[PDB]
Amino acid sequence: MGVQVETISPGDGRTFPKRGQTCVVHYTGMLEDGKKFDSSRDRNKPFKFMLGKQEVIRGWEEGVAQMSVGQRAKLTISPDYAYGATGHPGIIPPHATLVFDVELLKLE
Repeated sequence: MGVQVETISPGDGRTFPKRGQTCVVHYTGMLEDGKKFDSSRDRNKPFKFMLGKQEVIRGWEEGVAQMSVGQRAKLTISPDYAYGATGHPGIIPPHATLVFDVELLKLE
């Protein structure tokens, strides 16, 4: 499958990221069993990426583009939109479905 976006808290419902904009997000990344492997919240510093430059997994590019500013959403991402068959040794196993809790704080 692709990426599924499920709302946790609504945003403004009007402002969606366009290609080339910088998205400022807080996120927590979990394996499908619920094990956390990465979180900007634990570092207390938001994560920024430019939409359309493939600095993040494909599931993020397509998923965050469906969020409005201020929204918190749960992204469920199949391995082809993620780290695939290879995964990431010792962090992400092969063929891993990933779950992301993502809050879109602002656009720059």
